[PDB]
Amino acid sequence: MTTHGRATHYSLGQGNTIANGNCSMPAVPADRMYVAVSSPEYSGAAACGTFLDVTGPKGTVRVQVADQCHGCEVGHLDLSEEAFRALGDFNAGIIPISYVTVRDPAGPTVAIRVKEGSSRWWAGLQVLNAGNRIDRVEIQAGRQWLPLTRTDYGYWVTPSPIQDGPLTVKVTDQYGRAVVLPGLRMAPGEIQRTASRFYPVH
Amino acid sequence: MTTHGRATHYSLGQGNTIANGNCSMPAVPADRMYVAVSSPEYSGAAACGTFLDVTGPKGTVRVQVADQCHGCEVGHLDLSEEAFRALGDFNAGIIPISYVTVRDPAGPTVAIRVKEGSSRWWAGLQVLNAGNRIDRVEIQAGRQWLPLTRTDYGYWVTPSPIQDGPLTVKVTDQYGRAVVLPGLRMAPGEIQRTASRFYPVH
Ligand SMILES: OC[C@H]1O[C@@H](O[C@H]2[C@H](O)[C@@H](O)[C@H](O[C@H]3[C@H](O)[C@@H](O)[C@H](O[C@H]4[C@H](O)[C@@H](O)[C@H](O[C@H]5[C@H](O)[C@@H](O)[C@H](O)O[C@@H]5CO)O[C@@H]4CO)O[C@@H]3CO)O[C@@H]2CO)[C@H](O)[C@@H](O)[C@@H]1O
Repeated sequence: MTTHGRATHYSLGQGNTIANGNCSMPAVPADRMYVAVSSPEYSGAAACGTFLDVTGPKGTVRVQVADQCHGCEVGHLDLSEEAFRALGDFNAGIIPISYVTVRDPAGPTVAIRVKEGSSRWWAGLQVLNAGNRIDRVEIQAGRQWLPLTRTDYGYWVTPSPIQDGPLTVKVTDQYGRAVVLPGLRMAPGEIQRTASRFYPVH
Repeated sequence: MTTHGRATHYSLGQGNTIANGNCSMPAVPADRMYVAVSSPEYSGAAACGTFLDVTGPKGTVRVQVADQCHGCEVGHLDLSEEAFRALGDFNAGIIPISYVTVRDPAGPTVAIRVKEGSSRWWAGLQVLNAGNRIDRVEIQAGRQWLPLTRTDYGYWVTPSPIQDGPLTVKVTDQYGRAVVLPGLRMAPGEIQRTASRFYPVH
């Protein structure tokens, strides 16, 4: 459904390679098109990684959900300065908008980043380029799949110690589509590439 | 007073420059002497940075509180492998210990690290080398002091956007001693070492 509301602007700045915004993105988007959303819409970070098509006075742009705006009511987006300028007059401070969450946004293959400080005792995993909301992230333990816990900062974490070796992870999106990612290394901070996608390229 | 209990062992491993343990230390101590403590002893990260003098079968060693052991009861320490080996037989798995928190531990001057991703809209500060528990961290805002919020991960964070310009931060410890740190820079990731100490060197 389309949400009708308003936008203000802010900036994460140029950022870093560790954690940008409440979603802890590996980078600020190169095009600087990102948005912080209300706490309900952030949904305990379940909205992290998703995209919104936002229409304002000047037209329509796409922004990555990057962050949480605690003071934004539902329907109020805190856009990047760049996204704001593309849609309206910067000095207006606030502009009327309408927006939708993009289904299957065009994107690269799924990637995985292990959190700094992770080990066999405790680890966080971040799922990059899923495109849509992720419902479950599980690590193989023999015949079973052990569920990781969704944090409110864009990672999924181990409830209990895991093995001292290669990791197989299954990620299931909100539409029930799953990818299985084998051979993942306990390599904190590194973005590990895969060949896997939730949906074909168009 | 003195706590009597038990120790097990675990490892943070080699570590990184971003966040080590739940206290998010800038580094695993060079001497690998650290400990994860029970949730009540962790006290919402208030124990972060403090030291324990731990007595076991082989003698006494000092460990830095670096981490939280959710599964530990009060009196149960999860020591680094190195600290464990210093106190007892590694393969025993569990050793009897007694311990106390060190008052005014010998150490360097106070340092401040601004969290990666910080800006004027939102920032986190980490206070390093206070030695004892910190009770308050405030940022100067004219004639007022704005209170930062203690997170459970070793930082203190802004409740609201702050002014621009040089930061002046006041840190007050559990004994009511305050240090004032002027000229601090919005420099995410950098350890900013200051001239201040809560107590003289001995
Ligand atoms: O068994 C425990 C286990 O702990 C390990 O240590 C972990 C700890 O478990 C994790 O919880 C902890 O997680 C923190 C991340 O490291 C940290 O980067 C992340 O930072 C967030 C912050 O939480 C969030 O509030 C902040 O929000 C702001 C946005 O950034 C701004 O842009 C916006 O304007 O305002 C919002 C606030 O309104 O975002 C930052 C990220 O950018 O917080 C996580 C905790 O909540 O990490 C520890 C280290 O990995 C320990 O290592 C294990 O040994 C131990 O077993």
